[PDB]
Amino acid sequence: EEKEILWNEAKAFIAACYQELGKAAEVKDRLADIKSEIDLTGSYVHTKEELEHGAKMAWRNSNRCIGRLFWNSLNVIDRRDVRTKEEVRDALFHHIETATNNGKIRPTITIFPPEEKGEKQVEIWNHQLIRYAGYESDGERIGDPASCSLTAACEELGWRGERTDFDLLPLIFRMKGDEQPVWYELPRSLVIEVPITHPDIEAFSDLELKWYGVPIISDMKLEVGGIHYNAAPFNGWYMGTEIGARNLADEKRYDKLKKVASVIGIAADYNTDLWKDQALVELNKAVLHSYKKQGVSIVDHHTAASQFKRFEEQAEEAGRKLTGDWTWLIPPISPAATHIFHRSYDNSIVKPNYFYQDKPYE
Amino acid sequence: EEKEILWNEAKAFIAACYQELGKAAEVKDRLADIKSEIDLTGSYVHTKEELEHGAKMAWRNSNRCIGRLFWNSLNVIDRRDVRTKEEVRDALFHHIETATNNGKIRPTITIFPPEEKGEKQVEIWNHQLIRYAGYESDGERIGDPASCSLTAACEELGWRGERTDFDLLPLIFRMKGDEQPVWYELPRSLVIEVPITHPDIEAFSDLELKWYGVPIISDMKLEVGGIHYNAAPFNGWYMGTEIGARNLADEKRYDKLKKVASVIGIAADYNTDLWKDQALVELNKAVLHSYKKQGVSIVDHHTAASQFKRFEEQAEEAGRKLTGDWTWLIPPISPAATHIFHRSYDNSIVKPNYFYQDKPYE
Ligand code: HEM
Ligand code: HEM
Ligand SMILES: Nc1ccc2ccc(CCNCCc3cccc(F)c3)cc2n1
Ligand SMILES: Nc1ccc2ccc(CCNCCc3cccc(F)c3)cc2n1
Ligand SMILES: C[C@H](O)[C@H](O)[C@H]1CNc2nc(N)[nH]c(=O)c2N1
Ligand SMILES: C[C@H](O)[C@H](O)[C@H]1CNc2nc(N)[nH]c(=O)c2N1
Ligand SMILES: [Cl-]
Ligand SMILES: [Cl-]
Repeated sequence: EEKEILWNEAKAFIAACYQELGKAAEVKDRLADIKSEIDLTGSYVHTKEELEHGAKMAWRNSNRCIGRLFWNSLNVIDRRDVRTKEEVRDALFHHIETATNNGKIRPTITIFPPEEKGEKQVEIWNHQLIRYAGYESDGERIGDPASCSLTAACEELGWRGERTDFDLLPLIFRMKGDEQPVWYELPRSLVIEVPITHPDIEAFSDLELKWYGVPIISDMKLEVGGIHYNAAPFNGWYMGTEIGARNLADEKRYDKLKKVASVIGIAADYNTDLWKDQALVELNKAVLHSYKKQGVSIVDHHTAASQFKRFEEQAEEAGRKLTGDWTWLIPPISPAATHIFHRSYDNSIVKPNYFYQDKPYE
Repeated sequence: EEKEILWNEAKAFIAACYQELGKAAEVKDRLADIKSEIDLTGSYVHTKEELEHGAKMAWRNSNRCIGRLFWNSLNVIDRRDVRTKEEVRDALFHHIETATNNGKIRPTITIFPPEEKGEKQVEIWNHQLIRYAGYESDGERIGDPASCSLTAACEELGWRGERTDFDLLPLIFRMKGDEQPVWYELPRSLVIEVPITHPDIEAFSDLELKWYGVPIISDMKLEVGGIHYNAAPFNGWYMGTEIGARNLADEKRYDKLKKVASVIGIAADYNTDLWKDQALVELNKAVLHSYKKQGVSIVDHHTAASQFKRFEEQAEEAGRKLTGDWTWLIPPISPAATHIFHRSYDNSIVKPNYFYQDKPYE
């Protein structure tokens, strides 16, 4: 009965994948092999080529992602061979190093062994491989509030954060058969961070803001042809607004706009002064300037949207339907200055794709 | 068969309206009267109380409107008595005067006789009662491009614009029985305009921008209990972003951001400088400042969103379902700085409501 769902997903993915790779004549034989393998084993194993193209298709199909123009150049690392926690750890360290690439970020995914009977082989607890801790007790808020529950779970396991506003969380994951996850402190030499300064307001450095170089999302499930790769961290480079208009700006995150207004020398008293808007613009200029000055890849929302327009044009030319989530594609500052705001998108879900999955803590 | 649809809409509206007005015991008798009236005449006539509350309910139910907190104070002018084009003209002139109210804008609707057999009694061609003309010929663009087709239709009728960037279109409407609409130049004494200046950048006035004081939307159909009031112009006061982030900023409108960047002294060369964002913020500050300085009502998007939060809270307390269109409620600048961006809304259509209808020209 589950062999049923699997086989159907397999037929659809292999046909599509092989068409795209110019291997259409190999489909019959490959599906025959797949069919025996499911019958006998309950599952099937992707070839390296299928897995690579599958991860790339999954990015291409991610409705909420504005960065999809570059789907075909995703660097896919096949780590289906790992069996021990040390191998998982070192694969994760390697992903950070190779993705970071001295600042010239390479969009990369590392793919771990997939679920078997819906049994995870490896279960990653981090939201991103590099992320700051958050604390709150006695009204006192420190660090990143979005990290509060994982931070508390880490401190249940014997880790202790220094309680700066920018503590790096350890890697934390659980192996099949183990009751508890293990954790490993990140080697600081692997983690690039960028201090936030402003191109012409010298006092901006008084805020002592920084952010990390590479967002490596590690809690989503990659699904390809019926196979569920629950552990498959991936990364791009940041779009500036993610950091300047959300991470550093949201009231439920670092909540810095009032402090930004003060250092740029404007009053934060009247809604009609649009001081939040002005502060947002200067904070976002600072983030882009700072990443560029440090030689870490980043894209601004205008350039990103113009890349996405090319992705739309490419989809049409290739004869593929385009799907998108308008509510996530529009950037959180000046959305009406992008073409995205002025058209609509079909939010249908197409596989292969990346999906949310339940948190193992909380 | 149409008596069927009408009667059903009537039952639902009268029951709801009368509950809200504390008149629930009068429903049976009123519906009885309505039922005879439909049988004998094919339609029914709203009482002044029903029409007033109906227009207010229609505003309350307008999913795309952020200004709905004030739905219950709408000033409803009943002009179902008009029969001649001079009466229509003078009703429209009066609406402008009373809505404008020397700058202290009163949200107002003037309701004209409704459709009969789906036959319009009065057909208004203007999109808004006050709006600028637009022209394009030989690559030359003048005025408001969104007004190009109505401008051309007006010039078919013997009107001629001066071809400034801010020509006021005449009122234009057609009476039942007439083959062509008539047009009337707006008396300039009735129309408040606001020159756009900046609170601290003196050169901003070099752009010679202005906008009109009151948006009076005149091409939507009000539907109340099965009755179709196709001619029922209404107005609020502006939210600043409508003017500063869209009318004056959109590339397909006045397209002023490059000129704004120049007068505020920033380069418009690099996407990473966020010059469009900075220009948008200063243009939007200027619009709010200018309206305030002239004593014409206006609201900024932050205050508007906080009013809308109160509307949401009021709906819950009153036990009413809330409906909304997230894609229109978020403002076009700093949307993530409003609570609207961070929740979702049910976009279901509830009547009474305002609806689009087909243009009579083009
Ligand atoms: C190359 C640079 C990239 C840029 C600039 C980019 C940009 C973005 C942005 C701005 C978002 C919205 C995030 C948010 O608001 O939380 C996003 C969402 C997303 N991106 Fe990309 N992206 C890139 C690469 C990638 C890659 C390599 C993948 C996967 C292979 C990916 C998959 C996704 C997915 C799945 C989401 C949606 C996440 C969710 O629903 O929570 N992106 N992207
Ligand atoms: C009192 C001040 C008001 C403010 C500040 C306000 C604000 C707004 C804004 C900003 C929009 C979006 C417009 C756009 O992007 O084109 C809007 C839409 C709308 N408003 Fe309001 N509004 C107000 C009063 C009213 C009144 C009095 C009515 C009717 C009685 C009304 C009915 C609507 C409708 C129907 C729409 C949607 C129009 C469409 O779909 O094209 N509003 N409002
Ligand atoms: N620049 C990029 C590249 C790839 C990305 C891939 C995924 C994402 C989504 C990250 N945010 C998901 C929503 C979320 C989850 C958990 C906490 C939050 F604050 C927000 C962002 C990306 N940004
Ligand atoms: N401030 C207000 C108050 C009431 C309003 C009622 C309705 C509207 C919608 C006006 N715009 C409709 C969309 C449209 C139509 C025609 C040309 C355009 F450029 C845009 C705006 C309002 N703004
Ligand atoms: C409620 C709302 O739809 C939702 O919280 C979204 C809106 N659009 C977004 N878009 C992006 N890119 N990221 C987000 O976190 C959100 N939040
Ligand atoms: C395509 C897109 O959904 C659409 O053009 C909308 C987006 N949201 C909007 N929201 C408002 N308030 N006004 C508009 O004109 C638009 N344009
Ligand atoms: Cl992030
Ligand atoms: Cl307008």
